Amino acid sequence: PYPWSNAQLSWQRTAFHFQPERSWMSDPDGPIFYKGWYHFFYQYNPDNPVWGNNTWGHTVSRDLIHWLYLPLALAADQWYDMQGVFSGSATCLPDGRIMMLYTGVTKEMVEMLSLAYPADLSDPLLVEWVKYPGNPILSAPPGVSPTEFRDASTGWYVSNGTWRIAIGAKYNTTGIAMVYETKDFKSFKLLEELLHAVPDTGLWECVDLYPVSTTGEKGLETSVNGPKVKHVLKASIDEQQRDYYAIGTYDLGTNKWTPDNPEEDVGIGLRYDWGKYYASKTFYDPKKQRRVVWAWTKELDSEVADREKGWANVQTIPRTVLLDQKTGTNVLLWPVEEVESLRLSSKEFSKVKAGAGSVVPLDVGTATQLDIIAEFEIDKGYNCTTSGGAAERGVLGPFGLLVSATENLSEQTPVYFYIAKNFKTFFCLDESRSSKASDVSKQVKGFTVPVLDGEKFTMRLLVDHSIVESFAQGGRSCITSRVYPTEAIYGAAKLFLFNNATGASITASLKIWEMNSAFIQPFH
Ligand SMILES: *[C@@H]1O[C@H](CO)[C@@H](O[C@@H]2O[C@H](CO)[C@@H](O[C@@H]3O[C@H](CO[C@H]4O[C@H](CO)[C@@H](O)[C@H](O)[C@@H]4O)[C@@H](O)[C@H](O[C@H]4O[C@H](CO)[C@@H](O)[C@H](O)[C@@H]4O)[C@@H]3O[C@H]3OC[C@@H](O)[C@H](O)[C@H]3O)[C@H](O)[C@H]2NC(C)=O)[C@H](O[C@@H]2O[C@@H](C)[C@@H](O)[C@@H](O)[C@@H]2O)[C@H]1NC(C)=O
Ligand SMILES: *[C@@H]1O[C@H](CO)[C@@H](O[C@@H]2O[C@H](CO)[C@@H](O[C@@H]3O[C@H](CO)[C@@H](O)[C@H](O)[C@@H]3O)[C@H](O)[C@H]2NC(C)=O)[C@H](O)[C@H]1NC(C)=O
Ligand SMILES: *[C@@H]1O[C@H](CO)[C@@H](O[C@@H]2O[C@H](CO)[C@@H](O)[C@H](O)[C@H]2NC(C)=O)[C@H](O[C@@H]2O[C@@H](C)[C@@H](O)[C@@H](O)[C@@H]2O)[C@H]1NC(C)=O
Ligand SMILES: *[C@@H]1O[C@H](CO)[C@@H](O)[C@H](O)[C@H]1NC(C)=O
Repeated sequence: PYPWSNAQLSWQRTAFHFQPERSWMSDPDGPIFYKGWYHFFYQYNPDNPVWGNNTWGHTVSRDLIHWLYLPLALAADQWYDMQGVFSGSATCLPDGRIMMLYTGVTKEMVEMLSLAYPADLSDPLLVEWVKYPGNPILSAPPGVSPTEFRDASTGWYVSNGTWRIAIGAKYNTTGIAMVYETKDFKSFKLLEELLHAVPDTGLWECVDLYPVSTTGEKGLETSVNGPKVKHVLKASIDEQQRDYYAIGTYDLGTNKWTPDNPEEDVGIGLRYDWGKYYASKTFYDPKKQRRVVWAWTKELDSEVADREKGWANVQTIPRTVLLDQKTGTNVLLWPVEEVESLRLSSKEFSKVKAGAGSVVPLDVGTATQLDIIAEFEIDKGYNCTTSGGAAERGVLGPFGLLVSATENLSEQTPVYFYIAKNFKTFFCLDESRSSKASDVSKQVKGFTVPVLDGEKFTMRLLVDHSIVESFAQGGRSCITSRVYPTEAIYGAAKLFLFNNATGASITASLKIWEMNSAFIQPFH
């Protein structure tokens, strides 16, 4: 139990990621774009920096970045949601109406579906929310447990005024996704056929079904379907606290989603992010024609420090979701372009040489608020999780960057590539020496990343105090993590380029931006 100072704890607050003024925040809830405003709702405990006397926090921004706090959107104030207003999604109807589906928990721990909608659709800010007088509207079916019946998705249109929503659950140890049909979002009929099911995954939380284009570079509206449209099916795997997705096709007639690769099905294949990243929700952004993904990153320190500091958990910068059209077998995740508006000044390091077993210092000034773009070339079974991280020297790795580092490397957070003997490229983040405090996460996170012919090794790092976001090969693989240095804070936080391979020297080019605050504040 490390004795944290006031200065160490205050440093942990992020400059440009979304978080409330104080207390606990988790799952993203019904994000929409409405009348010039980006709306974001979130799980919020008003009382303490722990999960959770669940209510829905509400915030708005013009550009998915400069957020403004609003009054609380939904409270635990009715018998059917007294134990919490759990997660949920918004469906926009063609007549301008917004239907917000959320899970309500009774004091008996029973979870039921309920409807909320704007009190006043003429208000762009959508401050006041009303609960549908006929709540609750849906309880668990026979197969599914009534204490584990949660997380309705955004609806997609079928015909004759019929919409479908997806609710994930389980049969025994089989993760499943049920589909309900509705015409008014007040009554639901359970379909006989499941959307999909995968053995040995456990409970599926926050399921998400959405179209991706196979030719365009735009996002698609959720109801879009056709011959050149693929569907991503995504579930949060509760037993793991990790998000998984797969690429396949969805048929409106059969109501079936089928994976393009069954060995990489939902829960047993790819992740959006290989670090701390959970309960991700997407929405369609009609202004820039994008699909944007939201997700929260839990604290990786002790609960004692959370209580001492007064708050817990951040949202990652929202990312775009596109199909990787170069591989055809993964998605590209990339921070929204508006994050670039935070860039202040840049410093370039052109063709820097790093020999085997070397550490090259990168003078950038302050290194706690950064956007780093780096390309790497090599001149002239492994597994990140079970590896020794940056200390495990191989012939062609590890090499890359050290962020959140002290002058003498007493604390360090490597983000690195490791090439292993066919050639597998690994992209990992090493938490093992991030902090001198023993009561934090000391894990090595990561996975393989595809590198195609001609491509350099590229990583983008978003550094923002106690959160690091990393992106390999344009976002084919991402790693989000939390760091809690005891010494590498304020002026003492430094940045290095390293190469710990035994038989390879690397050459790198970096552009490093200093990042401004997002100035997150209460709405005027
Ligand atoms: C690279 O190495 C890492 C580490 O070795 C691999 O990840 C590990 O993968 C194993 C399974 O291969 C996971 O084991 C499972 O552990 C669960 C409990 O986990 C708890 O304890 C952890 C401590 O180790 C802790 O970190 C967690 O927070 C958690 O509290 C078990 O419940 C689970 O059993 C149940 O599920 C299985 C099948 O899903 C089923 O049989 C039953 O329903 C069980 O109830 C499972 O236990 C297994 O391991 C022990 C064996 O004796 C059993 O037979 C197995 O069932 C492990 O959690 C995981 N560790 C991580 C991610 O840190 C990694 O594998 C890949 O990633 C994981 C997530 C998985 O998706 C694999 O399919 C991937 O291959 C390695 N990468 C590779 C091989 O590419
Ligand atoms: C490049 O790889 C080398 C070789 O592994 C790294 O040096 C090694 O660093 C590790 C971890 O710091 C040292 O291991 C020991 O870990 C325990 C923790 O349980 C610690 O208490 C011990 O004091 C010890 O540090 C190891 O001594 C050290 N080995 C050598 C030969 O120097 C090096 O740090 C890597 N470069 C990086 C990460 O930039
Ligand atoms: C989860 O596993 C259960 C236990 O293995 C399944 O029930 C078993 O089903 C067998 C063959 O269908 C049957 O001979 C066993 O008697 C029965 N065992 C028990 C303890 O009930 C169960 O399958 C469901 O329930 C049974 C009773 C049938 O109605 C099946 O058609 C059901 O699929 C599995 N549960 C689920 C929700 O799939
Ligand atoms: C919920 O609220 C009560 C009273 O407002 C509080 O005492 C309790 O500990 C809270 N639960 C939390 C913070 O998890």
